[PDB]
Amino acid sequence: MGPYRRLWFTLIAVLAVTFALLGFYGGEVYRQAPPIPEEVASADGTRLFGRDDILDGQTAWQSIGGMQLGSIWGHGAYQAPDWTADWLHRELMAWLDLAARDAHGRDYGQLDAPAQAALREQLKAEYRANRADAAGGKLTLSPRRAQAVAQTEAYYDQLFSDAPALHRSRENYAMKENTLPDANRRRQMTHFFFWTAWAAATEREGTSVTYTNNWPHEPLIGNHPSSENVMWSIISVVVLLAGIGLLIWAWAFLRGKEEDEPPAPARDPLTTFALTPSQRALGKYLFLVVALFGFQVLLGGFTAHYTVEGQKFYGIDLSQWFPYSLVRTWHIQSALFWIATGFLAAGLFLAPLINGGRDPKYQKAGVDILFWALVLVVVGSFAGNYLAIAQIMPPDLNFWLGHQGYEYVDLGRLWQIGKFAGICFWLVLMLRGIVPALRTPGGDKNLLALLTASVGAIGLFYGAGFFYGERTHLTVMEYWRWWIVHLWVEGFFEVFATTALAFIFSTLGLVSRRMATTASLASASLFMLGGIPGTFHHLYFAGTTTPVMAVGASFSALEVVPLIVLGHEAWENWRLKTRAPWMENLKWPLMCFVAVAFWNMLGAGVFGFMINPPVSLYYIQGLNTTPVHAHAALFGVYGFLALGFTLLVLRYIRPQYALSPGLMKLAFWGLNLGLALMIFTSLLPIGLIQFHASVSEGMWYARSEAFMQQDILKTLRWGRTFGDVVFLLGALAMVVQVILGLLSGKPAAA
Amino acid sequence: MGPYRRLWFTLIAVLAVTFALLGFYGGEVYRQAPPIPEEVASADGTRLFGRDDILDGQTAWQSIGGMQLGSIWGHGAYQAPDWTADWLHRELMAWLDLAARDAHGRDYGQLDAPAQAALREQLKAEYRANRADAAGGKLTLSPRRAQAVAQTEAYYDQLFSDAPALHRSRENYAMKENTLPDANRRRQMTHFFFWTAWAAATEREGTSVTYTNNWPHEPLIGNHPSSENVMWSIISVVVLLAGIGLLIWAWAFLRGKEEDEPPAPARDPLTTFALTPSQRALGKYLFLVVALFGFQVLLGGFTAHYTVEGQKFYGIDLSQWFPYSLVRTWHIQSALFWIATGFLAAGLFLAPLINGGRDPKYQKAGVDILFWALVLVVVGSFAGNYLAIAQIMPPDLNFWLGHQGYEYVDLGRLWQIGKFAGICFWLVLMLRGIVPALRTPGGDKNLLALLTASVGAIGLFYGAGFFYGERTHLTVMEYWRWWIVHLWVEGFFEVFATTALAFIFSTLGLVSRRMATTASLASASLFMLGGIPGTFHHLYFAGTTTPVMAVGASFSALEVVPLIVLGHEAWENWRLKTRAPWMENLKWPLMCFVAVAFWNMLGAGVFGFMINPPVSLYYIQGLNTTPVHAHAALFGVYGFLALGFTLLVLRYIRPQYALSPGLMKLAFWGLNLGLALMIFTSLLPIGLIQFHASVSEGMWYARSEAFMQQDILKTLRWGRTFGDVVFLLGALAMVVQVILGLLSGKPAAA
Ligand code: HEM
Ligand code: HEM
Ligand code: HEM
Ligand code: HEM
Ligand SMILES: CCCCCCCCCCS[C@@H]1O[C@H](CO)[C@@H](O[C@H]2O[C@H](CO)[C@@H](O)[C@H](O)[C@H]2O)[C@H](O)[C@H]1O
Ligand SMILES: CCCCCCCCCCS[C@@H]1O[C@H](CO)[C@@H](O[C@H]2O[C@H](CO)[C@@H](O)[C@H](O)[C@H]2O)[C@H](O)[C@H]1O
Ligand SMILES: COC1=C(OC)C(=O)C(CC=C(C)C)=C(C)C1=O
Ligand SMILES: COC1=C(OC)C(=O)C(CC=C(C)C)=C(C)C1=O
Ligand SMILES: [Ca+2]
Ligand SMILES: [Ca+2]
Ligand SMILES: [Fe+3]
Ligand SMILES: [Fe+3]
Repeated sequence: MGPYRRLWFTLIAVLAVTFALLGFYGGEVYRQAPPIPEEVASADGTRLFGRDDILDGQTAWQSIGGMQLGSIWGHGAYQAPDWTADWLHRELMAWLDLAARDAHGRDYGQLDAPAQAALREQLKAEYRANRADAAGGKLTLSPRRAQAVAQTEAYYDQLFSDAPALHRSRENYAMKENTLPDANRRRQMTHFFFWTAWAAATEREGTSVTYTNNWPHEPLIGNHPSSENVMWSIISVVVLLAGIGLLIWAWAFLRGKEEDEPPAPARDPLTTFALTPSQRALGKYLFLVVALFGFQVLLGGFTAHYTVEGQKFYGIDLSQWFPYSLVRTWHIQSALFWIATGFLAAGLFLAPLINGGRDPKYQKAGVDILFWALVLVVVGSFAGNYLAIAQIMPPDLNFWLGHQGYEYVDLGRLWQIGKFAGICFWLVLMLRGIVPALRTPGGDKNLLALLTASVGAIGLFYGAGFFYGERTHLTVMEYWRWWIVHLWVEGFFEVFATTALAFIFSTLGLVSRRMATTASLASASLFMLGGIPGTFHHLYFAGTTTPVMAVGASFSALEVVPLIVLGHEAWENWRLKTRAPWMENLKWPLMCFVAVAFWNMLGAGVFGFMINPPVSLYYIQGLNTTPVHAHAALFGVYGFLALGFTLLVLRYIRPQYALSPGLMKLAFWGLNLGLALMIFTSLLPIGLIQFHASVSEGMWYARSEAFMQQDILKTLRWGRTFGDVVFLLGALAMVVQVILGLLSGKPAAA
Repeated sequence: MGPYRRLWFTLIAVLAVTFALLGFYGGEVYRQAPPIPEEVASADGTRLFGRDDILDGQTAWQSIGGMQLGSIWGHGAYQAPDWTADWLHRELMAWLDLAARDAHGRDYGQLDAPAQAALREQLKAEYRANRADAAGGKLTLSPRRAQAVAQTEAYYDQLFSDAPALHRSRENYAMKENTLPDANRRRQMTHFFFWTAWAAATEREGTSVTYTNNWPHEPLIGNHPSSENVMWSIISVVVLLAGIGLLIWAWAFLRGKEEDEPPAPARDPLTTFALTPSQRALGKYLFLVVALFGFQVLLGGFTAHYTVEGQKFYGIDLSQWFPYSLVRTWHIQSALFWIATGFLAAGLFLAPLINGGRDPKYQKAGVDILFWALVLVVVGSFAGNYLAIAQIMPPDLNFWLGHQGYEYVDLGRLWQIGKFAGICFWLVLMLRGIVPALRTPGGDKNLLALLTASVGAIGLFYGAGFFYGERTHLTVMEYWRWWIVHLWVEGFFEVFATTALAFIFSTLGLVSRRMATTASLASASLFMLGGIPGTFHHLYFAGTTTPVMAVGASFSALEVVPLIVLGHEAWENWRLKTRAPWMENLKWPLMCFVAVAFWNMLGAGVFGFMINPPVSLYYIQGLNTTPVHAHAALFGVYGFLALGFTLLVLRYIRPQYALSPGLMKLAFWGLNLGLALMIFTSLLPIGLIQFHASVSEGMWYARSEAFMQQDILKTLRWGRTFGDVVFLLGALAMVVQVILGLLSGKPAAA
């Protein structure tokens, strides 16, 4: 250790305290998870279904793409409805039509507002009070509810079949015809849908708050944000602004003038080390990064196609094979794979450069095995998803081989274990290069310690996804899944990137190593403080209680703090272009890392915070504001990191290859301005129109085909094409650029 | 001009565009102001009251302290209810009791939720649809409403009298017994109360939105934030975070390295110029600053006393003479006077130092006349308010001599003209010192131009308060009043301060003058951009339409941007302590200006933004979050500025007088930590408990005696005493310190 004990003990302290909050409120997530009533029975006494049928329905839902086909509890895809909200609304409306007929022999819609208000009050009384027995033993539905449920089951049985009545709906929902062709599976699935709506609509014992924290916004049962949601929402903003103001104050006042900026080396240091065999073995990883990235981008276009034409594509019904659910899955899964691969490549490039520019024994071996391991996992998983969504996949294999139905962990459990083994194997290849450099009785090993930590965090924190299986409770799946998607990606990828950059720039002699170790420990602490408990900003409405929402709100506020100030970091890293004339070769990677800062600030920070205070998210969860954020944050940050890192590794593994300034201006500006156009001209306007709808009418309405198929939204969804094309141009330029680079040095190992 | 053309044209552009938005949406504020129906009649045809009675009631309300005694449309004092919300709730509940009796011969409270829901639906139908005729000609009340109104009039007739039934309420409301002793005036006043509740509860023609933008939160008539409110609220946060992120990005990338830091002079430059006669004439202004400040602080304690014991003070009923309404008025009015005087003194100290350390002819004259002019205005206004609140003041003199009843412009119109004439006269004394320095055919006159602009902005933008008279529509009063309180204080005082500091530090040779002119033009643009349209964040619910709320929300978001980054500015100004050994003499003033930055960030920025997005404010307007902000922002920023400036002028006009490091550590830390304790241990917890109540039940409930008199709130109101005392200690230390200073070397503290 040495001059960074404080920054270390602060990181450890942040980790300790944060994983306390995450792990403790993890016990409260498990405990307060909406019961799955062993038995759902009508009051008349007839057994409707039970746990096993709700869970069987979870698996059927999984098998069809789960969260890749609309949403549950506001998690998943956005073209189909939130099934919970849609179900809730359809069941409550069915109930109200039965209520209204019983009491007035007119339908609810036919009644005067006062009759309607009284019905709504009886609906609310019934639905909100409809807890299962103690031990979540038996849920009795009133016969009206049992009936509402029966006729809501009927509706979804038709929607998820080939039933021509609901063809327009499937088109509008980018559902393939016969999404879920087994009638039993569809029935079971409706049980699952029921259960989520039920949870959504049932107050927790001795609360005014549903198991989903009154999610979704369903005025009919007085699902409105809790007052606590509203509390923590205001607190989050204060936490955020306090946090920024104090961070800037701390930084302004606790820098200490800063010193030690030696002249940059004469020669790029990283060009002094000869490419190890395992470093030249990364061309194919760079290929895979751009291949998957280009694939991914096309899959977004394919996905985006279905949001404007749910089924045909020049009159061939592509949805039979490549439905929205599949291409959305692939779109997301491919994003992860190519981003991960960028990072994995970045790391593997560094590993042998960390043990003094020499390969650990069998590092080229491992770098080639790891590569095919990843391609296997990608092809297998993708095939698995195809087969899951095609409904070829035996239901009882679906979760292993098919589609977990959980967004970002969609790949079958087998492939997920493959991916984990891959990433663990990469942990070994990294540590093969980093352990010697740690065990060498030498100088400042603190950046490298932070890196090996980062590397082990990547290495192992993807195994958080094995704490849920197929029939695990959504709330528990949700808990663990957001370890992966939020903690492992948005946290441990960040720190590994930031640490690997700090390490590269320090190694390049652009930054002292003190300045790097210090910068990257302080960053670690900054990101992890908000990051780690910020996992909960995904679990507000996932069957979780208000504490989870408090932690999530407040700590997600803290997570924005370091993002919003990234203007300064960005400039610090961009400054490095001028430190040495050879930094012109790292121009583009450096432009990426500035785009990372930019999008971290805007995408992750601004658009993450837009949707983060429970009260905002309460309404906008599962609206187009998420994909705004998701695009801006995942691509803008980790995509540009991965590409930046791609271009960096390319700079070194094709050291004579000069990037085309034109191609890279197109690649870089196409991506940046494509991404801004997608967000600002399509996704964000839509998310806001939907936010309006969600707030005005309810979540069901914001997600509803009638609403989603209105002309403004059709035009805004069509207008996405501009940004999508500007972006595909950029992505194409980037893909070509890297391909040309790779083809400029042995075209037959890529 | 010269190297600052861009920064100038940007300031002019910001001013142009901003005063466009303010002046344009000012036409929309006038046009969309809730009608005052010429006639209010029962449907049965009986004339209840009219315009003249509502306006007469406005004057009666004014006469009793207006906004210094609870709130109208969430503007005013917080110990009494919001009368609009309280009235609305009492009338709607009365209506519901009449409804419930008509239909069920039980009271609303006695009915089942469904009956209650149906009644609420009929209430909502009636109240929301209850527009006046076209031309705001006649408002017909349903006889039930006419009755609800009659029995709500009765309640307030009793509350505002000596009626022993409502004694506990008056105590809880810090209302004096016989607050409004004329029965007619009270009746008229209830008409006014009615009208505000009516506006609050009536949808605008062809909207779902009341004249007050559904304010207050009154679930009974589906007064909930508009979807637009909710829209602009999310946009504001995005505008804010985008704004910070981009500002930091712009700053990070568009600084240009920065150069020209000459060695600080050897001798304090300002000690080289001999004190002009008009500068020594400022001791008494410094006295008045601390006298009013100490008075003000005691008045806060007196005010705070009434929030825990509405009437007695060791068993003598002080409320007969010095009721909460009076001492709150004085508390606020004194704040303005001593803060203004700080600035006016600061300016007058600079005036002769700007025309080369020599007094314009008759500057000592003017500085003495201006002083007694201010003391006259302070004593007269204060006497006026006493007499208004005592109800001695003839009602028809009340608005001229008494109490305008509008917060921060409470002083009678005469005194307000006095204050304006004073500030205009100060404009002349400033320009007496600044015009020569501008007309001298010389070098860089751009800071001094920005200063003379700032000075003219102070000089004239207080005359915005003469665009409303006594019987002016609240919405129009509100429009103009917030020019004064928000624009003139929170905008033109800021820029004058910042410019006068830039000017002082530049004159001291601590900053280039380029760096000053540049810093202070960029600041001007930054503050004015958000500041000026941010006036509207006061008018969201004041009878204004959604555009006003959009502008207000978005531009108030922009106004936070420069505040949150002030950590950096603060450090830049604090840096100056080290530039010259003689800056030890300006240590404390510099500590003030850092406290200004701190509180600008936290008080104005964090706590201003806490309460700023229409959706937050919708619920928290008139809750203890405002006084948190108001204390932290007005004292923390302008109070410390004024005191900073006080200590600075003291440093020079008592140039041999050394400040007591102990006294000033107590003064400074007592104020800072007193202010933090007041906010964090009392006001903020309360505001949040009330926010909870406001969101859960409605504004009426959050402001209601039952709620406000709960034990937690009693304890939190009592616990204020800690911070109040720590603060009074600080203030006392500061007052003594300045007194001792003034009493040193020829004692001149008039
Ligand atoms: C032309 C480029 C792109 C297009 C047209 C596109 C389109 C889409 C579409 C249509 C969706 C689904 C919205 C829905 O659920 O109905 C989506 C989701 C997503 N896209 Fe993209 N995409 C593009 C690029 C990218 C890139 C480059 C990344 C990351 C590398 C990415 C990551 C994602 C993610 C993570 C989701 C899931 C978002 C969420 O659930 O909020 N996309 N995209
Ligand atoms: C680079 C950093 C980040 C990345 C890569 C990232 C990525 C994502 C992605 C892909 C999603 C969509 C997840 C889903 O479909 O269910 C998401 C959702 C979300 N993110 Fe981020 N994020 C980042 C930072 C942040 C920050 C800083 C915040 C808030 C402070 C935040 C808050 C959220 C919230 C609240 C959601 C949920 C939206 C919803 O449930 O519909 N994220 N994030
Ligand atoms: C010991 C010090 C202080 C105490 C105990 C105190 C107390 C109070 C109280 C009790 C209120 C009225 C809350 C209500 O409406 O019921 C109030 C309002 C106010 N105080 Fe103070 N005060 C203090 C210091 C100051 C100082 C130093 C300033 C400015 C120089 C100031 C400015 C104000 C303002 C502007 C209001 C009106 C606030 C609003 O309506 O939101 N106070 N104060
Ligand atoms: C130093 C700068 C500022 C000062 C001196 C200041 C002062 C005040 C004062 C004294 C109040 C209470 C007014 C009243 O009683 O009706 C107030 C209210 C308010 N301020 Fe500020 N303020 C400042 C900056 C800001 C900022 C930066 C924001 C938001 C971006 C803001 C937003 C508000 C809002 C929304 C209210 C209304 C609260 C309510 O109506 O109950 N202010 N300000
Ligand atoms: C500052 C951060 C900004 C983001 C966080 C703000 C989140 C917004 C809070 C939403 S309040 C929401 O508004 C709703 C309507 O606008 C209101 O709900 C009601 O209103 C309907 C009128 O259309 C009414 O018919 C329904 O009974 C009901 O849905 C209510 O304000 C709440 O749901
Ligand atoms: C960033 C800061 C955000 C500030 C804006 C705050 C957001 C306001 C949205 C709250 S919606 C509002 O909440 C109220 C309760 O919290 C709701 O109350 C209602 O339903 C509740 C039972 O479900 C209960 O309180 C009452 O029975 C009933 O009046 C209210 O209708 C709802 O719109
Ligand atoms: C409007 O929906 C869309 C398509 O189908 C109609 C596309 O094919 C395309 C074409 C471009 C790509 C990225 C495949 C885009 C952009 C798209 O979003
Ligand atoms: C001592 O008791 C109290 C008062 O009178 C009842 C106050 O004046 C005040 C104000 C504080 C001072 C300086 C006594 C508060 C808050 C209080 O609790
Ligand atoms: Ca999703
Ligand atoms: Ca007030
Ligand atoms: Fe997240
Ligand atoms: Fe304001």
